[PDB]
Amino acid sequence: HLTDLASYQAAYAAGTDAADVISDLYARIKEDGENPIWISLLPLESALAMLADAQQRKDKGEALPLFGIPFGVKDNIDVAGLPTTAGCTGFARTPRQHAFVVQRLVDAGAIPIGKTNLDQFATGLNGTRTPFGIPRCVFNENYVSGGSSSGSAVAVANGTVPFSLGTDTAGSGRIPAAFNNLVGLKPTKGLFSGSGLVPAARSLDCISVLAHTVDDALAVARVAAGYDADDAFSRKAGAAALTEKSWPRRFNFGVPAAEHRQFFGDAEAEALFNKAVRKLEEMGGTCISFDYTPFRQAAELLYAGPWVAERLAAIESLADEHPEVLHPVVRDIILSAKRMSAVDTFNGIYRLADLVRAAESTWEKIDVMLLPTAPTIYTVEDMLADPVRLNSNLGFYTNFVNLMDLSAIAVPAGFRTNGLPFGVTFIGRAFEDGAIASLGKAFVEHDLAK
Amino acid sequence: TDLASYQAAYAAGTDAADVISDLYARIKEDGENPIWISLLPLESALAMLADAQQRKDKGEALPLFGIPFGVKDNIDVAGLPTTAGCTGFARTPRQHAFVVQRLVDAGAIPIGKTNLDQFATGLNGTRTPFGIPRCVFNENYVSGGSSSGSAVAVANGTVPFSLGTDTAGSGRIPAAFNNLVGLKPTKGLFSGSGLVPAARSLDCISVLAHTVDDALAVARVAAGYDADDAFSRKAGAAALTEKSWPRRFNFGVPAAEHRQFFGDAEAEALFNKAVRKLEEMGGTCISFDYTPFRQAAELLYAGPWVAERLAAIESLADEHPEVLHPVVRDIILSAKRMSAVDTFNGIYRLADLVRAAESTWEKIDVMLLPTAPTIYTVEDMLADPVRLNSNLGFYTNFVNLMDLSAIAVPAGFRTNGLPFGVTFIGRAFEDGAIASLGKAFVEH
Repeated sequence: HLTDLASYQAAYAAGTDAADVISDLYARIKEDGENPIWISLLPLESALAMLADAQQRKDKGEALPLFGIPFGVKDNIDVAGLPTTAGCTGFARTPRQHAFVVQRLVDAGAIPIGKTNLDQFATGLNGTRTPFGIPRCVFNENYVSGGSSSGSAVAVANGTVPFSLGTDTAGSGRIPAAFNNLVGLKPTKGLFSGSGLVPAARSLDCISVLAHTVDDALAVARVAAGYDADDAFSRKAGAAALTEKSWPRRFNFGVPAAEHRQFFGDAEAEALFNKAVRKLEEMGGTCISFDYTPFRQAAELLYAGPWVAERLAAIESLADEHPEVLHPVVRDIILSAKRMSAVDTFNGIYRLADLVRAAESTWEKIDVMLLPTAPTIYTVEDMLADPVRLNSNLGFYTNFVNLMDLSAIAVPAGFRTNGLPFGVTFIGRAFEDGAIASLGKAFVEHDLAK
Repeated sequence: TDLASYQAAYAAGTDAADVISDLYARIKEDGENPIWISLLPLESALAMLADAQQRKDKGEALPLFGIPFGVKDNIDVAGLPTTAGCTGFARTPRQHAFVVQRLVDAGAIPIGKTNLDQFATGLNGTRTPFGIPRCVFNENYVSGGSSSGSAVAVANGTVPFSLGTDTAGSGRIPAAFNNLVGLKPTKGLFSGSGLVPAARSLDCISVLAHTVDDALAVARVAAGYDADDAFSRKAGAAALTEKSWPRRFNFGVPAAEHRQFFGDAEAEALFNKAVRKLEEMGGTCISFDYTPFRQAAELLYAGPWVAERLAAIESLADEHPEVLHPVVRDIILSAKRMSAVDTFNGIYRLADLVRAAESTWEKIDVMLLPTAPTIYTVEDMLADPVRLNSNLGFYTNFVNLMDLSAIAVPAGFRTNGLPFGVTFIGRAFEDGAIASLGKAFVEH
């Protein structure tokens, strides 16, 4: 059975035939359901055609680092031939071209099998806010998949695909990783192009990577990353930003003061986080305590501040003319921006800038920040019953990252007694993606039998 | 007149206390208004000077010892009210603004507060209830600028420098009209603490002087990181270092077909002289599409950034709109109708324009523009106060939005004696570089 990239690379080297792997994969999805993990699938014939084109180019000696690798794509991102519903039964647009990032992956030989489910318009951190059926934690169907990038995460964790693309604004590229024992690479803003992505908050959005390991996540990120002159929020990076680097024998890492950490009654998660702190200490880290307040306050501006208006801006016309196709919880949130003024926005911007300035005190004393990815997980039923508050709780340690222009990577940090996984997130400054990935990888692999 | 003339006089043995007392006398024997809103009492000034003297006597470093300056009345000076050109804006600060503090620390003495376009909203100087300051080269014409009295007070010989502010072009227009140098520093190079904001994300305290050296001398003292100002940035070392320019360089000028002088033929010809002169200094003139720069400039007042002004004075606009100058009032209160969605769409639009503009920056080392395309009479401006003012902003209003450095320097005179200025524009933190070129332009 095929799991990670290496397992596909080994199979192809041993002579397998990618066309059989893909046909088998499609078959396996058919005997199961499409929903709730998949909103649509690239027809088998188009997939095999895309593969044949890749084959021909490989045969001409072209370099194809992701040859014959199937992947899922969150349905807010364009794939040519498939509608981009973005988890909404009335947004009907079918793009002529691949999104800039998908194009680079297909250029490297990868094959996008289909579009994955999500919280509608990427507004949510749990995965229940969809009309296409509710995706579920792979470790227990009763619990939420997480994330916004819900189906993208499940499709990797259940073994269907070795990677997938998510997006991350508030934490949608990380929450679902944590709940499904995956790696979630959230690149620095502008490292990945936003062309062919239906925006949520355009100034904050990042297409993101979901995989089983950091190497795989990195392998994909290197291909996906790159400057897109047509995307005004695209930035230039280079090999420097996603390069792996060995960490010095001693370093500093920041953790919010133990006494004020927020786990919303989840004692096991608290203890598992403490394990993670120790483990990093044993790898040479000195734990620096800091006051989380300014980070919390900034995180709060995403939904309790004017940035909600970026979502309304992105779908203004649809919210005005056809509010009925919006998921009711998503609707109320997005339409609440109607009451936010230009003055409110700039005061939010001034406030944010003050919080960034306060936060510099912490960054000056650390090389990386370590947070729980999600403080606790919830059941589907509990989330449906309390869909705003419980969702906001999941965003306690995520929602400030893009606002403050940071890099993040979410990695596994073990399991609860009941089998449900728990994840931590390493956070660095802009363009420190490779650095933090390197530490995250060393963390996963200490003390990990090969 | 200039700094050197004070440094020479003090070296030759003149007492600063007599220079200051004489200066105060000269202001009294003439008018306070329309150039000055407030005057630091003579006794407080002399006291501040004595404190400087004591420190100099203990061997202290004081590069601006005994130099008087004016301060635009949107900037805090301890002891004096900060009116911002408003008769009902109460605010008398405990402390000097961060920038003013650094200047006092270097031995300078702020004589008083200068007149302005109310809440720094205007590029001409008529939008005030404290009397209308005038072009020194002809009373019939506008002083310019927003930083109106700060410019007149320097050009009229009263003080060797002054502080202005610049959001749309208020640190440059008045320089151009009064044959002065206007140094607009990169955003965040100077602290914004103790400044009444106009557009907080764009505002820059600015320097007005007779020469680039003087402007630079002041800027070096004023510049610096202020941890309490969330928009303050670290630059230091070179950012204000004066190199000298290579034998050959590229400079950008907007395409002849899109240049805009609003019927002022003499200004057009004087700009052409300025282009030729820079060519003769080794510059290759690169033509570029002004499009995105014009479009970005337009977002300042035709876009959501007007809302930064309303945010800054929201309480006063809500409770006491009557103390606002009527033209300023209508502009600022129009932001009431701008939404959060409008703002982010403006931000997205701006980012596209910045991206288009990179094509030009990639081809040039510096941009050269007319500072002001023309100049107007006070009468004409009063009669058409929105449109004619907007015209003055044609080549200025994009600079802060696009995060640029600028220095406005003289470029000669019209047949009728009215001066004309150009502005050198560079990227963020290229302040020293551009100043160096501007200086070489004024001289060779």
